[PDB]
Amino acid sequence: ENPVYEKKPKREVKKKRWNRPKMSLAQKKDRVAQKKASFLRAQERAA
RNA sequence: CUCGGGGGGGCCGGGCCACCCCUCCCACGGCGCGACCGCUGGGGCGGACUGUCCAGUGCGCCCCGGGCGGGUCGCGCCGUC
Repeated sequence: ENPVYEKKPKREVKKKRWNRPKMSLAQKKDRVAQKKASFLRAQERAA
């Protein structure tokens, strides 16, 4: 009788982000620097 | 002027270049200033994350400021047989 499809009406939604974005080169570079400082810092404490 | 023959100066008008002042535009090059794009320390807020010391790194919006680069445009000045 009526096979047509009435598309569900789109609604504007609050812009929300549900997953992390890629870490930047600077952040990835700093993290290595922080990790290296932490490793030696621990080694000095042990001694 | 020289022996009718021979050698010369010419005839008055216009505009142009050299002389002296300014003066319009264009092109090229240089110096100085401004507007817009436009390469890239701070401050405020929001957030996401990182580090086996509380410290640190991006991202978003906005407000600055520096180094000082170029591109477009607008000027002022200087140079050009």
